[PDB]
Amino acid sequence: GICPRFAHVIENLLLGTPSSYETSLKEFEPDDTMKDAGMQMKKVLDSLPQTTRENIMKLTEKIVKSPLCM
Amino acid sequence: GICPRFAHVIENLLLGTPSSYETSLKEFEPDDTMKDAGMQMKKVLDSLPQTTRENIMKLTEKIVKSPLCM
Repeated sequence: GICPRFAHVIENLLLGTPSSYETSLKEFEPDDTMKDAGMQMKKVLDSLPQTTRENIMKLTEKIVKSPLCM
Repeated sequence: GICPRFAHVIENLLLGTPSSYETSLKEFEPDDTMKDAGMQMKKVLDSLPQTTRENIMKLTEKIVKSPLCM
């Protein structure tokens, strides 16, 4: 159950840059309060190692593409 | 919209307790590295103030509800 625009956002959160991510945000027209919150989130997740983030990517893939999501 | 099994992970990761959340990851039988990264995510997320979290939750919610997705 890959909604692509959503997968775009999630891939930027984990692997992108803060800018890349703020940019995914805007076609959804998030609120002032929603957009601060998303960036606060980006801040803490980027404090993890890049292999870490990556594996989280791998875990995510594993769920949206699992039998149970088809 | 969103695969319900996966909306159930998003919810324990922003709003549950760590054990709710690890349980929810084990039901997919993630390998250990995958799982440990999963756990590292909840660890760092748990430094956010509950309305930040609530705000990430609404944002997720608007995205999947968009005409862009669903």
